Amino acid sequence: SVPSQKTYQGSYGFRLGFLSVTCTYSPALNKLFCQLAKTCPVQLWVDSTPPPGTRVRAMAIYKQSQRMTEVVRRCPHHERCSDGLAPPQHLIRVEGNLRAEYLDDRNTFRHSVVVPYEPPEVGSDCTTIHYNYMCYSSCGMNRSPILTIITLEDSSGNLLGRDSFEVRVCACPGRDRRTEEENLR
Ligand SMILES: [Zn+2]
Repeated sequence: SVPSQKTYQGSYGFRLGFLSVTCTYSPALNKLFCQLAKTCPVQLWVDSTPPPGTRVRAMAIYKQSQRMTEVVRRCPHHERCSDGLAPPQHLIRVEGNLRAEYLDDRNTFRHSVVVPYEPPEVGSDCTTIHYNYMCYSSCGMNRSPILTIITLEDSSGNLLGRDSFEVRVCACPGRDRRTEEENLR
């Protein structure tokens, strides 16, 4: 099957916000450009605070319809390049969170990383999670565009909110964003 990518703010008004160049986001393209394994700050914005026990899941899928049913995973080379937490096959790793869970779906084999939802920190109206992408789009992905889907869920896995963004992991993010944005125009 294919995970839904439909935007859903839900009851809590959930949506994402974003911040040489290691990571840069294009609102026009709803696309994040980042370097391999570097810190990617993704902000969680809500209108009302979800309950304790709420969880935040990140999962990658292929954007192109002809490859949507495929599981996004690291190429063989990058499975060997680690924190000893993220399974080597996982594309998305969370940095700086002691409670990251790395999961593999029983039936779909899709990977995801989950962390507990935390209310915004002082000096901020949002919660920031630091993600790292462990394989280049050109590797595996082999130049195919991927989407990262972030879902806000309750403790039993029920959907509370969903948002998503395209991602390109590349050596020169700033330059590639510029290229794709200029092309858009
Ligand atoms: Zn790779």
